[PDB]
Amino acid sequence: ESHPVLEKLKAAHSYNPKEFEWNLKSGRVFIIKSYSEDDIHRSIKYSIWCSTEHGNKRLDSAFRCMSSKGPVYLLFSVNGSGHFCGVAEMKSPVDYGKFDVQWIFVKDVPNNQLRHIRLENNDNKPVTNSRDTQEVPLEKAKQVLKIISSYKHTTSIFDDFAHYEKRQAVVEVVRKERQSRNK
Repeated sequence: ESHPVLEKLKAAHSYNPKEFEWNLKSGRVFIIKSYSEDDIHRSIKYSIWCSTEHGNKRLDSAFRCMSSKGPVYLLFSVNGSGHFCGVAEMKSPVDYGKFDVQWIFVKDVPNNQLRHIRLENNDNKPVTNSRDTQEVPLEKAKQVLKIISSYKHTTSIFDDFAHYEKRQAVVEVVRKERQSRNK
């Protein structure tokens, strides 16, 4: 049994494209650390993301600087998870906060596949030990994207899609009822 929201998304978008250009001619690449799976699920279904105030300012500045001269890619991981869960392209500046994204890869890549890549601009720490909106230098970003694109993943957040749908629905009714008790 597959969920109609997920079937619509898969039919409208070409997730995990088998031809993806990891050897970028230009572009900038950033880490996104999400607070929960629920935020990832919402972002995939609505093509939207929101960082902190400072994170939003950093990403806004990077997107405007790129001036349509190359892509801004975002590599997503939930705090404490032990894997990356996907890759989206930033598609608009920040609107005050939120900005448009286009999800491209939706797949789990364990950290042990990526920890050998270290970021010279962050004390040579592994890319898997990054904070939200940490920037990845272009050549290391190429190696990360090559690994993510190629990885033969066994699972992804889509495998729990119906679960996240039901969670969202129940949260809404609970909040509405709570407001109802407060008027």
